Amino acid sequence: MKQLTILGSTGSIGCSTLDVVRHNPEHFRVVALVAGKNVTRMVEQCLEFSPRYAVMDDEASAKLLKTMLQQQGSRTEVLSGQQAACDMAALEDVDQVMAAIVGAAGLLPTLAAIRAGKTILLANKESLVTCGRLFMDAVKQSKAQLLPVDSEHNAIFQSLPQPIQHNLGYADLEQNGVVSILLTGSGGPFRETPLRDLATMTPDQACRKISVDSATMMNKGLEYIEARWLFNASASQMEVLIHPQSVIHSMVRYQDGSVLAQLGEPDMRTPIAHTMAWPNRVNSGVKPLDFCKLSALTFAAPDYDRYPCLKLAMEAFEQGQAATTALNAANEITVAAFLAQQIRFTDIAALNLSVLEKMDMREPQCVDDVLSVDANAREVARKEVMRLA
Amino acid sequence: MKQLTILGSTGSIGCSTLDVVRHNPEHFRVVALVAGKNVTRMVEQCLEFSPRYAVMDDEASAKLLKTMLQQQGSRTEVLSGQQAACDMAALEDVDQVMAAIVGAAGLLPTLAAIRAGKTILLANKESLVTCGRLFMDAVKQSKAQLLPVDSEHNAIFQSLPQPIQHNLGYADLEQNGVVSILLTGSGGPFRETPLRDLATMTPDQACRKISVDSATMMNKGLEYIEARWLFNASASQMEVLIHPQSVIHSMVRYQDGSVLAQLGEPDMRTPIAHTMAWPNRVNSGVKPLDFCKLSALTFAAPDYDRYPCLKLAMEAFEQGQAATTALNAANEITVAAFLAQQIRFTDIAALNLSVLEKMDMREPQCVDDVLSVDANAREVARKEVMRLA
Repeated sequence: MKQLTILGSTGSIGCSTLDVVRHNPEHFRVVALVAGKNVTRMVEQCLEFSPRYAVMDDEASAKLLKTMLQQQGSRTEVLSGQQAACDMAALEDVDQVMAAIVGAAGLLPTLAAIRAGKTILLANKESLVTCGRLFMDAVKQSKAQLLPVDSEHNAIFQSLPQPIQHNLGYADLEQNGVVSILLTGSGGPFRETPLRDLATMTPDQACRKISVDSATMMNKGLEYIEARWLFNASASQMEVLIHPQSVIHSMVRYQDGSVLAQLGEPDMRTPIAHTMAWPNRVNSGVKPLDFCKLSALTFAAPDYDRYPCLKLAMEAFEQGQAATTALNAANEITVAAFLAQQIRFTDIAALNLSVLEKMDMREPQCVDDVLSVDANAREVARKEVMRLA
Repeated sequence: MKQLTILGSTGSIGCSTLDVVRHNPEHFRVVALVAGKNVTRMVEQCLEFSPRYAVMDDEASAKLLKTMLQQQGSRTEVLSGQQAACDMAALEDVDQVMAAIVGAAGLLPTLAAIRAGKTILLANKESLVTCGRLFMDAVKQSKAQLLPVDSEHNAIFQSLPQPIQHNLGYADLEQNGVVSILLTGSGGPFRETPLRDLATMTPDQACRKISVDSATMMNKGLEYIEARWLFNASASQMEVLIHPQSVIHSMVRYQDGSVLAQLGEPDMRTPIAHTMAWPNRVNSGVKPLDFCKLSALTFAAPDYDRYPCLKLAMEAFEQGQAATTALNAANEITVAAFLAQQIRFTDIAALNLSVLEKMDMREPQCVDDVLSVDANAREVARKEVMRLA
């Protein structure tokens, strides 16, 4: 009977998890829930699963919720603030912790779950891009079990050998017959748009923020950074590959030539159920992949001239977490600029490049250091945007 | 240091195995070689790996070998006959046994390696088609580790979860989150030939025997029977899927929706190196899969009207090992008739059907019972071919 704490229970990943806990009440139980300001959906969840605790971003949302729960007669104790969350991630009787809260708001709570040696269902890939060294070091000491929920990373994990799975982040690929890890990506919507046509591409053509990252492939570059930390992989053990149909979520290449891959519907309940029942399986309610109703599957090598963000990310890794933390921040600024129609589509990569170019510093050593680089990065970015508008 | 006995060392798999032992002399050592009448290649292998023993089918070949080894001054002791083969398979200090001797000649040698609790690299699929029950029962008792080498079964094995890999044949798919096994096949050369045209197809159009089994898909049907035994799979946990390019060797479907598959080049050294190194890996010298130099990957369900042999094999499974053993025997006769231009391509499935229909009996209970049905089946078959020629 696995008892958990969900960090970010109101967003989509948070609800999908609850979907799995719903149809598998014999395997899971929710002890605590942590959300931001959506008191509404929280009450709903506090009434269904009735955990022991519930945490909100502030006292306002907490007082409001507390009251609504009073009316329904929910025994659920309500708390608020960042510390509360971390205390929920570290709860003594909690087995697994779904880290679904993204952004800086998720760092401490996730790190706390790690330092307590809990099984971590990592649904906030972001963190490894900024706190890669810290988190991975903290895993080593506490021996916490990281379990990537992200679709591509969930697939790489399902394709790795057992001894590497039970010692994620601090295991030798090489020594276990792993030659390299194959990170796959659709290639974005401008995959075939002739080069001298990217500058004219508009937001409507790229169709929220991820779409853009998919278009520039900054998204794959970030997953590139996350992978190297998560699986302790060198640049020579990584492969980025374009796969448009996206049936194959990602693959792993072995010494004897075998390649292992994970396929399935795009539904997030599959990779979410996988990590929750590991090393076993449960029903996620996801539709069985129909191999007869699929687009032919194809592959192609990414072109750096078409995807400058991939190169930048790969270079930023060799430059340190200061560079990755800054590459991430700046990107959120330029992308946003692109959507508000303040820069050309092609300026995303150019401005993300400048920020880094014009940014000296030193490797962080803790969350606060990371937040500091993030702050400067955005600044230098906002300033760069203006320099073009 | 793994020491092995290779059964059928002169054929293709035999040489491929030796290729893997050759470039991994720190992991593998050959203790005994067993071949048929190819003295020539046997001598060459005995001089390279210099095993302790060497067995040949008869004394004539053994005498000639004993002599040629003398000249080169080979310490290799030469033996003859089937019993010797079995003694080599059960050799006390032998860790793995490559069962690569196909046909009836391989049953006892393999069975002997099994009764001794050896790790068995099963390279002759016929076994499970005729002696499925016996072999799998023997595995339970002696706790022998079966490790399928056949490309497709090897693919399924790498895609299964660890607790099932270490208890093959006697593990519950269901209890381990496995929904079903996806057996893949090219679909043959007549995959797209209109139905009313299969009767006119010739041996040249089908391009040895496997080509034909591939064309009629009897080959997948046999692999279907082998899978059910090897993985303790029911009819509802099986899926036959056509995949023309054959990059995906075979897959496995899980409860949470995930599908794991193995992909690679058609080179047998990959699956052979896999089994030999399991649960670890080694280099096999096989070229790394180049995802950028592949044909689009497609899938389609098999149509029983185009591939009658598939249905027959599935039906023959529910009828018993007498029927699978008979189906296998009859098929070798008819296919041979087809090549010799005695029957239409379309008479393969027709005569294979007739035989089983005109054949009553009872489930075997030992290698001798199986050999008996195999003998009758052939006969009832040779007689059917004649009825048409």
